[PDB]
Amino acid sequence: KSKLAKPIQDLIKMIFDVESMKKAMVEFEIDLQKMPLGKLSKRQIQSAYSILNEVQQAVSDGGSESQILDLSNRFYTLIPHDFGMKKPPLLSNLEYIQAKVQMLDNLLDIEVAYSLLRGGNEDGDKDPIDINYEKLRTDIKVVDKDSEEAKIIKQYVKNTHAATHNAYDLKVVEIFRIEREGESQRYKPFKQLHNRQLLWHGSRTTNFAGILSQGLRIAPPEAPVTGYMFGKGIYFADMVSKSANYCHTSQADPIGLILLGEVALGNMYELKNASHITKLPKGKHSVKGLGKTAPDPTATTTLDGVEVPLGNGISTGINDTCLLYNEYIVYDVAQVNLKYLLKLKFNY
Repeated sequence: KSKLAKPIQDLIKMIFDVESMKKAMVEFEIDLQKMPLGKLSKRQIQSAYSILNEVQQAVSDGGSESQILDLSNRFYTLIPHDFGMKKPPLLSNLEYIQAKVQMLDNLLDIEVAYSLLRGGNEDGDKDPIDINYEKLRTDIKVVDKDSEEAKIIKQYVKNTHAATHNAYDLKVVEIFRIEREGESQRYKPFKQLHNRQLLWHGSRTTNFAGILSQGLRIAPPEAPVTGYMFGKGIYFADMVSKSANYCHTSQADPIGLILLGEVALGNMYELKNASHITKLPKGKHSVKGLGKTAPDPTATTTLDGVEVPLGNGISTGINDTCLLYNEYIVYDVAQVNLKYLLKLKFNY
């Protein structure tokens, strides 16, 4: 049997669930008959990114309709889609292209999960749960519900759950302390920075084997800079509500996973509207898209010398901004150190 605590076992079973991986692909409208989980490859995904990059540019610079049709055919041939009884939409609309770029971001992590799942499971002295855990190369521990870490984290969830997101309640089922192999080491240089905060990062449960094994990462080179609001960076939030949305849960699937990461913000380049940032101005370490709501800064606390914006949602002075919520973006994979993993239950 498994030597791991029950909560960690259920966590492993959940992130490595094959049916969840298929459900995700079905939702992205992929044809599972022509494109099964086993056909997915990194190279395929990178080629798909490049095609989306070229089509994005053709739409913007007014390229021949023939070029756009051509690129759409090549995209749909590389990644078979099932539109049912309807005609396949052309990649001639910027929003649909972004939606496709996001799909590929998710497929990248699904590919990692499946490859791990079909990898080295031959050992007999170990339980299957234990073998897959080890594949994650991440030390996972259960945080005591009565401790201060927990209280502080639970307060953070409760208070940053806005008023417009009261379309659901949030219950913290379990909090795990995570530590990815060698992540503390690559993050060390950034402990020298100021404005280090404990921020939220939400994702589909199907992305976690990849997130836990490869850590949060930046879109590959091929991905268009336009497929993302503030360029190719790692995105975080200070309201659980905003992150809780990228979880993709519902009444039929209420359990979600969410990450609390330490991010070395340093000097923030404050923006009120989207910008396809390629480079950061000298002296700046991150980007902060301004929002109309944010936690009350008077209530901010610290946890192991890290700022925790656990304050109640209170409108910010600014109003000429487009974001409802704050958005933090770092462009260096070494500026974040994942700390906790929460298992959340949405009550609609």
